[PDB]
Amino acid sequence: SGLVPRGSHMMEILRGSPALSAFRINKLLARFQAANLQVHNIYAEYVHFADLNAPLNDSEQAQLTRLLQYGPALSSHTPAGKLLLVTPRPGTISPWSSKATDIAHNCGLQQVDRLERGVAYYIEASTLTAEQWRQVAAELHDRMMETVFSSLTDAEKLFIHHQPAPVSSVDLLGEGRQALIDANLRLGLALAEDEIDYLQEAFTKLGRNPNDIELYMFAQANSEHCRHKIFNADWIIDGKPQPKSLFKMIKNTFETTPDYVLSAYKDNAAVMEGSAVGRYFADHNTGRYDFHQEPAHILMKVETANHPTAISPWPGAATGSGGEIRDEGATGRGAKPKAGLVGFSVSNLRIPGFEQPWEEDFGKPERIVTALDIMTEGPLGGAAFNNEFGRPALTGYFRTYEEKVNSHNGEELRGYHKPIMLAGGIGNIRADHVQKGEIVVGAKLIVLGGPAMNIGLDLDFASVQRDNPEMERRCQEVIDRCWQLGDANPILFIHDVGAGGLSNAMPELVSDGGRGGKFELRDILSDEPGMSPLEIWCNESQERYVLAVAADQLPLFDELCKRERAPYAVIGDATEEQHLSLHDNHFDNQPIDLPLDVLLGKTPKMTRDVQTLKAKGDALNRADITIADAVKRVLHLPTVAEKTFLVTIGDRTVTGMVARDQMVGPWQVPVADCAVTTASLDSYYGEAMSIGERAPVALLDFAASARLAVGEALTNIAATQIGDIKRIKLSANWMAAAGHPGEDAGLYDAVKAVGEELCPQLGLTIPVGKDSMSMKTRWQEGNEQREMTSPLSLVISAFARVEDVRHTLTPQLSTEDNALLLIDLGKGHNALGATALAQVYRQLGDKPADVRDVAQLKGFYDAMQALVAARKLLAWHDRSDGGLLVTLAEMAFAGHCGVQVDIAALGDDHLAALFNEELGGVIQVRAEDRDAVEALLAQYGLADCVHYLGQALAGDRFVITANDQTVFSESRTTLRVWWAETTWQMQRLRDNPQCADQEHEAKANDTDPGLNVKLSFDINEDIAAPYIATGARPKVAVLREQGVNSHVEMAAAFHRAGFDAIDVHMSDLLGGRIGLGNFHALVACGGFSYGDVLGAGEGWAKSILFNHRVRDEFETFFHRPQTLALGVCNGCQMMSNLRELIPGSELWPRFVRNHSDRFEARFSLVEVTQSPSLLLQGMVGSQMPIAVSHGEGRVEVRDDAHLAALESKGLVALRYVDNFGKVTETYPANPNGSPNGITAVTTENGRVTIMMPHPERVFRTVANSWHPENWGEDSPWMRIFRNARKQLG
Ligand SMILES: Nc1ncnc2c1ncn2[C@@H]1O[C@H](COP(=O)(O)OP(=O)(O)O)[C@@H](O)[C@H]1O
Ligand SMILES: [Mg+2]
Ligand SMILES: [Mg+2]
Ligand SMILES: [Mg+2]
Repeated sequence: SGLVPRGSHMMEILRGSPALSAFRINKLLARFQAANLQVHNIYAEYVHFADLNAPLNDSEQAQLTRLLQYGPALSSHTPAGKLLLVTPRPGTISPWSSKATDIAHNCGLQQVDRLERGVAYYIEASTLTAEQWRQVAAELHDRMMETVFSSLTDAEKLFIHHQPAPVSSVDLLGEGRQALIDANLRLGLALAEDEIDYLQEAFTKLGRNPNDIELYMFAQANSEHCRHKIFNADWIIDGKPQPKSLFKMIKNTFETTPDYVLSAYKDNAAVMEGSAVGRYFADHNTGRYDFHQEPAHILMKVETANHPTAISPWPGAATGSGGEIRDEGATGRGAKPKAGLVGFSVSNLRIPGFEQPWEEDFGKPERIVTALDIMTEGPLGGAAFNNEFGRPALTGYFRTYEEKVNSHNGEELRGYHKPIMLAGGIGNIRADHVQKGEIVVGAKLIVLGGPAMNIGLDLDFASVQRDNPEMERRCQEVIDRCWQLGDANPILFIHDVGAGGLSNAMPELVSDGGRGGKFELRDILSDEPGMSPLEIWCNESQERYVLAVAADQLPLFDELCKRERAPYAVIGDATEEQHLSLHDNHFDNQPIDLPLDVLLGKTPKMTRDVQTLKAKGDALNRADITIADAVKRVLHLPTVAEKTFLVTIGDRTVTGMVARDQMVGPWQVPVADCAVTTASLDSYYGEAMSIGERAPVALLDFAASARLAVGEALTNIAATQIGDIKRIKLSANWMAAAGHPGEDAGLYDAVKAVGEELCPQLGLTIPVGKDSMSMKTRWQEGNEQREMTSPLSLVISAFARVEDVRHTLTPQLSTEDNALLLIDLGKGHNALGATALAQVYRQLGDKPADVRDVAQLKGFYDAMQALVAARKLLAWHDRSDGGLLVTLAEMAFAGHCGVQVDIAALGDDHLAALFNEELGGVIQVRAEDRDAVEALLAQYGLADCVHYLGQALAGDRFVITANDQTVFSESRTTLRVWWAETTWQMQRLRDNPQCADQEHEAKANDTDPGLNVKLSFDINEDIAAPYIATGARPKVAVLREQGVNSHVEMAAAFHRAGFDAIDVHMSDLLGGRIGLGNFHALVACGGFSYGDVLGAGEGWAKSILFNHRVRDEFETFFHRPQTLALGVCNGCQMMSNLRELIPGSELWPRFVRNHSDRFEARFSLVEVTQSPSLLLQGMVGSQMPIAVSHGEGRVEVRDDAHLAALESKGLVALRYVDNFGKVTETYPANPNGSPNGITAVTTENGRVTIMMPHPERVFRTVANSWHPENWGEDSPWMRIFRNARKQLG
């Protein structure tokens, strides 16, 4: 390896492995050909750069070299052709770097100051000009994050030490107002004239020049983003002063319905009442996991990341989720995220070779990415955060819209060039932590989390975000430790770090407590020593929280952080005086010195004096429309179409509390209308999340669009067992182009429509929300000015306590004798304006849907709740995009059956009856219950809306009649494949196209029987019960490393089998607080230890191997004659890297990147095979589904000799099977490409078993996405843990 001087350090260059699989190489070559770049071949290798602060001895050097060996064993090639090295841009540090460096440090290599990675491309193209070489280089890197170099040694530029930049004053005293004008422009403060006035007067009064940092801080605190001027403005509309702000109209819903609300408008989440259940976690003193019976109340929040996602969509969406997760954990005095939701709105995809007939290219700003790039990289970013942090993503929306329409301001381009990127979720919180505590004078003021870097301050580099989810998981564990101390929780006050960085968050924190603060700049953790005080204080670096703790709790807080490996710094003290001081020990000066009332003082309230514009719609021109062609087009609208590309990329099982995910039934079809989690691992109480949104309707009727968003949230949630509608609480997220003609009045009318009218009438609170007020994009296209302006876009998220998660209905049709009933809350209006139908024929139409009758909407909800509780429904699916046609089609997909329905009672206009998007939906009931159900509906005033349609039938026919006429008839399989083509095409361009194609094609085989089970044992027989009945409970070491996230449910699985589950962190073993000699059983848990950097599980394993003491400890345990060990997912990966310590493991494979090249969150069919594994005794020959959630689960052997030997030794314990029951390598039945379906192996003695899937996530029947109806509480997988208990005796 290379090793050269690098300032006061030395940089080593270490060659890595091949970086690109053959499909990615072929895609690059095909792109060069399409651009007329004659490239003969391309080969890529990873290259690692280690900046060292002191030398490595031979043993250390071998360790570093070994740390940097990871990844799929693709064949090396001797470099040939022109080198183009792609790295992060100078002045940035990749998250890869942060994590790789942490691993080196935890392996004892303190001489490593920083590791960084690039990709060396070797391009053979003898014919190319210097300009064409620049186009080659452009294809190989992301201009917003990366640079291209011509030498490996050029990477020294990434590690240049810069001296701290000093504070700069702005010379108000020496130049007058012009100094502020100049600084406003130079620093991009975006200050209004009255803010310049305010600043001039404040600093004139103080008799000194403002520092840049003080002006920047002020400017971020007074931005529209941060201060919500529009939502607090006075209004005049059509010449009449209005009596309430938009914010006051939202709060009206709380004044009317305070019921069940614990916290609203006083934190960065709302809180509502949950249920008393067993909160499961490890005691501070014992380290033992136990149930704590108490209220688990429910917090909720929804954020957006719309501007950053237009610029750099991966980190935009990633930090959209990451920032919202911090909002959750900083609720109260600390709380715990539980599940997420995700939303996207973008312009037309225009997928190459799959262009749809409504799509027209209208151009876009050069500086933003395309709609397709947002939907490619954005979902991956959001999922990278949710997967690596560890929260399941269980509901969402995805809308495409881009059209030239005759809307409120006449004919113009309306769409989402600036996208909606929405991220939200629910969490749980203890009752005594909901209220923020007092900040005592003298409280210590702390930053918990990541380093600062210069983030948030080519073209828009300031909008390129950066995510490190594992850092935030580390912080969440500290927060967890704190709230888990109950009355001894040392957090007095916590707040997330977001917009404005420390410059907003710390002043907010002290101000919220009625205190001031004094801070020391040089106590803040920084990874960029060149940064100015402005950059340090104001940057928008991620994964940070601020909190206040009493001085006497610092030793406790320090112990908590050190055990989790969460960085923290004490950076100031709360003061009685309401002043803000920031001192700098390096420069011996005071960058900030301000009264808080100056700093947080307000310019006057805004007044918006505006006028109504109302579009007259145009009647839908039906010339080119037929029912058959409409069905085909609508199924091809991404808004309607199957969403799998957004769903399987994100974990849906972490925590073991997910009851209802998006995928429904044996055929795992993503049509669930809402998410449901259990409240704990010991209850059937739970929580539900749904979304309603209908932006295109706002192009015709602003208030109708907002009413439908509320209505649809309710219809999506309605077949979940909740009870009182007042239990349902809403987030309202308002996206608008404020100032665009007609939008401001429209916004006011829409907020009034829901806040003053519909939600109070229904009994719905809106206790949380946000606004994003610049939803438009302008650019120069020809000679012409162009603009793309969003509709007003309200997104409602609904959240509710659930009474019994077991009673949730889905769209999965039964074929027992049945009746299908439409509940048409449209009352026969059958509107077609602003529908999917209209959109797919390039039109807006005339009049949209709306809430037609408030009492009947409420009646619908209550009738559904009565039917759910009485168990009278077989299925439910609501009507939304694509109308009744799509509702029925999606039900037939989920039921893998046909329908025979007649629509003669829905009007003479069959098109309008089928494609209107009025509220309501289809219930399925048992035929014998039809009359009673209809009487029930009639009791709620719905008789007029209720219509018998027909029945679900076995087979493949989707038939719509009207008397004796066939209106539409098609193969259900044909429809289901058309509906899949969008996700097919997205998967195909994003992932391994062979996998995309296999997944797509399997949908066309109607004989697929779906997931099905065969059991070799009695699922209900607790073989551990006689042991448990003795009260003797063996310990299990529940092993976790930093970034592990699946340890709680693992503990709970062993607990149910009779173990005392002990939390054992790798820090515990390294510090002597735990020794494995005291245990007879050990389990290595799932997650993303070190973010999987350096190969999943490798940093964890090598941290053990390279500490001789801990290594010996593991080796001793494994060589004992009676010990048992299990490794699941990340723990399986980890243990596969410890073969040298594990007897009988010599034939084990490696686990590497899935063949799909994508994270796979699947509910996959496996079979238990004959092997020595003691943990699978009694289960051989069983077939049943299991939770899969991994990106590096593919079994990789050295050669066929190794595969054959492993197989002949008989050590394979689980294999993927297809639904026909055969061992398979076809995707996604086998989700990762593992040869012979292998996904678990054991040792020769059967005492150690490792597996990729997660039995601990699905030990509870209620947590199985699909399962046989007759199962009880226990799934088949409970047997693994019971086997471990019995084996111990
Ligand atoms: N952006 C997304 N991320 C994750 N899941 C999503 C996303 N968009 C849609 N889904 C899910 O895919 C399924 C279909 O979504 P959609 O047809 O928009 O729902 P609906 O029409 O019931 O409102 C639902 O289970 C939904 O939660
Ligand atoms: Mg839908
Ligand atoms: Mg729905
Ligand atoms: Mg929807």
